Amino acid sequence: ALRSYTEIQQLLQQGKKRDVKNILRENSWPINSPIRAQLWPMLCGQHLDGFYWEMVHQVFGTTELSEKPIMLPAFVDATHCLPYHLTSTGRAVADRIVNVLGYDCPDITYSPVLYPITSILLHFMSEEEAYICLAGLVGSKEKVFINQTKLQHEVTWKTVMQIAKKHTKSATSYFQRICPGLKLERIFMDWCWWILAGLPFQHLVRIMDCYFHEGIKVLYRVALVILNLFHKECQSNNEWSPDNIKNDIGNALIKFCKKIPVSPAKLLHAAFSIRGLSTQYISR
Ligand SMILES: O=P(O)(O)O[C@@H]1[C@H](O)[C@H](O)[C@@H](OP(=O)(O)O)[C@H](OP(=O)(O)O)[C@H]1O
Repeated sequence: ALRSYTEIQQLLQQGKKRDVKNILRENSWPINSPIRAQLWPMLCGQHLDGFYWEMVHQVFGTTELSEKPIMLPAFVDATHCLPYHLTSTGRAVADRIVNVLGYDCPDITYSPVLYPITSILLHFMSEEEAYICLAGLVGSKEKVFINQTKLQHEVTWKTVMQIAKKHTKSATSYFQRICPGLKLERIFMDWCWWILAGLPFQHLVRIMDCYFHEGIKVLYRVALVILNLFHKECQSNNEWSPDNIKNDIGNALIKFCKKIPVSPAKLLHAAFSIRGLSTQYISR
């Protein structure tokens, strides 16, 4: 039997965050489960009743959703406004949310992650609830969820690079070998896109479950796992032989993720097996 929303909400009010953290890690609620409509707005909230629509009005002058394609704020990665399974109306709603966010949060200058997440939220809750999740995450003062400046963006992928150099040293050494002269920076600049634009939606959802509770470290972990799985795969295999991937390891990783050979649960099992990732270690 799987855990339920009200169970977790109780534990949360009591303050058993490790218990909640572990439930989220091990409970693989199906893709259709109604729990996320309730589970996710709470998780995001843990870190104004009609405030959203006020913002909506001030920007667009109306509550009514446009059919005209909406112009996105410059902080979005135009190449990565990943819609996933959102309908045409779903995308238009996403466009409205990020416009509102850009309007109310002027310090967000570069956040290629913000739109893909907005789309994910919209798969399980309403437009206003998605917003309130996002504003919670972005405004988090302790935990980090969504990078908002280009400086933060680059410190982050450099951090991930540093972590990968030790925890998946074989994979990175393997990259340098098959591709001499290659600077690993070019590869890790796109680390989040392995997850957000590679892994199947099914895998993303389970990842979001833990991510909305723990933060960006969950994403760090999954990045390591993908790198290990990709190196293992490269050792004996169809298309991921050195000759086909040396040309572009970058999208070789993306292609590999789209056809990732492990279940969401087996993927998540590896990530949390990884030890030593102290929060102030990654600050060093
Ligand atoms: O014991 P290990 O093997 O070193 O593993 C980590 C360690 O226990 C830290 O206390 C903790 O980091 P922080 O509490 O400082 O974030 C992290 O929690 P986590 O699994 O929730 O990330 C653990 O994974």
